[PDB]
Amino acid sequence: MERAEILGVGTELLYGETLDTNTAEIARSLKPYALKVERTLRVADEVAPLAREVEEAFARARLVVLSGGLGPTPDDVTREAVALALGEPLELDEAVLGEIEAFFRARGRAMPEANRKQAMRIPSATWLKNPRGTAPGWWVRKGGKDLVLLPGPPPEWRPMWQEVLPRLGLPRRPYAERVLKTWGIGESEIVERLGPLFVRGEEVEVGTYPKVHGVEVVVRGREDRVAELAERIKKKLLKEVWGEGEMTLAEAVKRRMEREGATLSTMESLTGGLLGAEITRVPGASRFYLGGVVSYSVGAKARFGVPQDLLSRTVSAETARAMAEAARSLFGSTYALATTGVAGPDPLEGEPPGTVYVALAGPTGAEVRRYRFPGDRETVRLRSVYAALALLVT
Amino acid sequence: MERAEILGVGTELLYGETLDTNTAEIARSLKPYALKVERTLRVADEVAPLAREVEEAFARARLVVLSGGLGPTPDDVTREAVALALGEPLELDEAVLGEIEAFFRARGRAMPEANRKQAMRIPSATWLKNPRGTAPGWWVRKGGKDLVLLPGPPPEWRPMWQEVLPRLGLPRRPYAERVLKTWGIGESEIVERLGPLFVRGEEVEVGTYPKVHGVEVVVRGREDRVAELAERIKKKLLKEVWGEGEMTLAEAVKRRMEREGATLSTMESLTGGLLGAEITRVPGASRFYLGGVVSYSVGAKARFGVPQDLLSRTVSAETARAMAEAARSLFGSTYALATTGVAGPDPLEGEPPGTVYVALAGPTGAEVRRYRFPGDRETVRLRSVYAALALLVT
Ligand SMILES: Nc1ncnc2c1ncn2[C@@H]1O[C@H](COP(=O)(O)OP(=O)(O)OC[C@H]2O[C@@H](O)[C@H](O)[C@@H]2O)[C@@H](O)[C@H]1O
Ligand SMILES: Nc1ncnc2c1ncn2[C@@H]1O[C@H](COP(=O)(O)OP(=O)(O)OC[C@H]2O[C@@H](O)[C@H](O)[C@@H]2O)[C@@H](O)[C@H]1O
Ligand SMILES: [Mg+2]
Ligand SMILES: [Mg+2]
Repeated sequence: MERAEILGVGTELLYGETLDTNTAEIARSLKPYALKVERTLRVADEVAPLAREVEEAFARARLVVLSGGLGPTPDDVTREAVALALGEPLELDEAVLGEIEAFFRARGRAMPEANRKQAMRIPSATWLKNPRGTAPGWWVRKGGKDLVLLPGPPPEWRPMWQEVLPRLGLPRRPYAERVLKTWGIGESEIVERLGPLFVRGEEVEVGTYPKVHGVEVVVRGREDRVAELAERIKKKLLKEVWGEGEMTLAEAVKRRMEREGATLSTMESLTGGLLGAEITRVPGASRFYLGGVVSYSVGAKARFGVPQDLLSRTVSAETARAMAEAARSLFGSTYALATTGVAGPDPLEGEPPGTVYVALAGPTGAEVRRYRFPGDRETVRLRSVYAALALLVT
Repeated sequence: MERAEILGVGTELLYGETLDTNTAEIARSLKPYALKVERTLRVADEVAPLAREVEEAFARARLVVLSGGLGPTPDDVTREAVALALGEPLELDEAVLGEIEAFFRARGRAMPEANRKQAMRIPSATWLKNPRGTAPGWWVRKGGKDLVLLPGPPPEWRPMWQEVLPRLGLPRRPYAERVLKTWGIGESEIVERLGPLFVRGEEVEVGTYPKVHGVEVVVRGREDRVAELAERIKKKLLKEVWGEGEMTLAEAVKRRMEREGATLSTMESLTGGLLGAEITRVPGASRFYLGGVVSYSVGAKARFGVPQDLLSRTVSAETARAMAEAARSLFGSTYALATTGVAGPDPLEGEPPGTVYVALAGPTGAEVRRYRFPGDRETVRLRSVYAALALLVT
């Protein structure tokens, strides 16, 4: 098995000022291909060391993938280092320069001189278009080997990588991963519910991964084994599984609302807006989500329809019900969600951080669910958002 | 300046099954010393590739540090790789083996035979005690160079490292770093404004880090050189610096509101609640943040005060101003922020994705800023949140 080598470029990655997730994500994407990943590197933004590491990775590898340092600044040296490592001159491509200039023109700016180096390439490179930023990537095919340069930000490189990857002509191997997403059941109860299905052979293996949106059950390995094992696991957890793969609670809610021709609105306290944020993260949200209130003060709560009598007891089922009913009446939506409780770090009304009520008001009345969540302030806010969503799709 | 090499060992680190914080944490611990970290590696649990990387690392470095693979399983091969890489045989230390047998006896168990190999070390190694786990570390002094082996778990290695590090006799250099957080200036303008200040020497260097919350400018290296160069730099960027170090936009906004005794509300369209969520992320936000509305439907935009005549150009500076003025009136807050625009993927009102207006209303009036953000839907939404917060801290 030939090697894939994967280098994250950036001094800030060495120190973990940002944690390098790119090399790992790229390693994971390579699992359906018959390439060995023996190591990954993070490399400082310095031309001579980077060139040395690139030259060495390329010598030993079928595929070398770099991310980062394609920007316009003196700390962005990946293109100069790669051209040094491959023994090729960097050449300005006028057409790409024109494209960057147009990108700045559209935004009402003249292109600064520093951007020019983003349009440089070596003879062996073809361009990988980047509609999400100013630095296009490179794909170098040379001597039967591939070297791919990607911009550092994941929102920019992910769809570039996704497109180039099948074009590389890499040898395949039958791998698959199936992600089964559950809610309201702990790791232990899942293991025990599965029993012999909880396989950990080298052909195929099952794992449990607790997340803020519930425990994932992940099946990975040889594609045939994954498909069959995942089917059987899915049956054992049929009541707990709310979606798979790319499905999210926010998208499942969207599917339900569009199936019913229904609308949704929200009123939030401790989640601060994060619930409306999560609903609207999914394209098409405006077809059903009418909007929401962030009632983060007594005055706002009263103004938008929560009864005076409840205002001094916010950590309660009665409050979560009244807020969902207030939202529904204010927006006239088919359904409304509410969140109230203690995020942390301080207790509130004698209740510890993590004490949360979420409520759903619909045509047939209201329901409330109480949780006691583990985690710091941000984690409790997150789990509260997924718990309110779960009211509609679990 | 000589090199320090840092290798995290473990196949799971390559794929992100375990997130490699060890290598970065060790690199940060080395900042007080005159050593260059050019790269960090993560390496698979295989004895041949691991020994090759250790050999290469040791050859080029004054210091090598490894973590992980000190366990008792067949996949724990770090001791074997180091011995191989350094051309020395492993030797059983009978006293350490008795300590391991004590560890298992201390918990009512015989020592499994697999744990025997944890008492092996090479002649050039002294032991590093581990009172938290069974694997002692190594300190190898050889050829005026140091190589340290540490166990994978942070609670085990952290005290071990802190104890051995000041014994290694590493050359010290007075280190400092300064992080300047900017908004509303791109990397190229920064390059041009700074010009020759954008130093990249061995004693001191300047870097930029483009984030969704704006460009961070980092100066790091010799203590006297960093203070002067960062002061000059901050003076060149005075209008655009809104914070330093650990400061965040949400915290900066909190500071201003507490300084003035002022309150804040929001009205959001495209950001969907994300702006409220970012404001309330910081503990103590309830002292100034009254709440907000998410006016996602045209009906909600009209309900919360956007004038009828603007509902056909909700993506405009006039509407953003009207939304901020409405929120301010609706909540009776000192200030209000509003967001409106085109998140993507589809255009809206003829305007392309990334077209965003943010506005601030206060006692002295309202103001609006327009942006054209490249990026996918989630990125446009995030940038808009920070753009709105930047109106209050410039
Ligand atoms: N290994 C990594 N893992 C996770 N995130 C990363 C990594 N490397 C970079 N990032 C993220 O990307 C950010 C920018 O990293 P750079 O290396 O500077 O990316 P660069 O390739 O130079 O491009 C920067 C910007 O310039 C534009 O022309 C280009 O389109 C991009 O918008 C980092 O601050 C970090 O948030
Ligand atoms: N680079 C890393 N970054 C962060 N955490 C890490 C890293 N490497 C390991 N860890 C953490 O430590 C855990 C164990 O990693 P191993 O490499 O297996 O640790 P190892 O040195 O082999 O020792 C494991 C156990 O065996 C004992 O004898 C030894 O004392 C330790 O208790 C990992 O699951 C992870 O939680
Ligand atoms: Mg860059
Ligand atoms: Mg181990």
